Amino acid sequence: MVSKGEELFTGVVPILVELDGDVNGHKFSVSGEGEGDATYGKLTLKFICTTGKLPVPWPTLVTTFVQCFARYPDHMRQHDFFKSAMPEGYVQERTIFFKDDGNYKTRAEVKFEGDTLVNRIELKGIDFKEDGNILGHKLEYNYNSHNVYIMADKQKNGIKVNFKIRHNIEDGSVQLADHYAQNTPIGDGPVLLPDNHYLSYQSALSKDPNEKRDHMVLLEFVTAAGITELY
Ligand SMILES: [Cl-]
Ligand SMILES: [Cl-]
Repeated sequence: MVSKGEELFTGVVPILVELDGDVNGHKFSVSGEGEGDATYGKLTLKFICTTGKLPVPWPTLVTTFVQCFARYPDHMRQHDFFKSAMPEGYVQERTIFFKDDGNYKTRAEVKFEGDTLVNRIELKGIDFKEDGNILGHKLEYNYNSHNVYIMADKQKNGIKVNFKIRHNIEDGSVQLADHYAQNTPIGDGPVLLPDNHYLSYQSALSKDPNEKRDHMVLLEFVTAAGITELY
């Protein structure tokens, strides 16, 4: 049978993203809107920096900006924590270590508000180099494909997640961003605690030719894998 959480994602769902950030005292806010289609693992989102110029590169916020939209194969449904926590939602905590630079700490609440799936984020960054790749805006406006590794954390009734992002630097090098995370339900009811598996991501960044505010357009596909003799 289709679970209550699964049922919420059977069609296209509107998304709202709201972020308040402070990186080395540079304060900023971002709003985002679009839609998720979990059946295809598809996100289409547009973000606006509502406070003026974004003081970090847009690519460094991609991972922060709704894993409930991952496409979980039928055979992996019992491993989809994110949908199982809905509609009450889950809290995602991350630390993102930029190699040879500062770190972000993020707290996101992911839940439904009516028919809208909301991703509400606080981000705090410290210890950045004011002339490094982040505060010096030396990252290319592009994005590589990565895997995100998920394991259960039974003690916390949630999951632990880790992955490495490689951001291309304008000189042909790479800026590593090591991510460590925890996701835990907001409500008190049962959730799906998964076996070890991963999510496979691909992301494309673009611009809206009619948009004059500092912004990012994101197309992202996300598919669960790693658990698989019928043939
Ligand atoms: Cl940028
Ligand atoms: Cl995560």
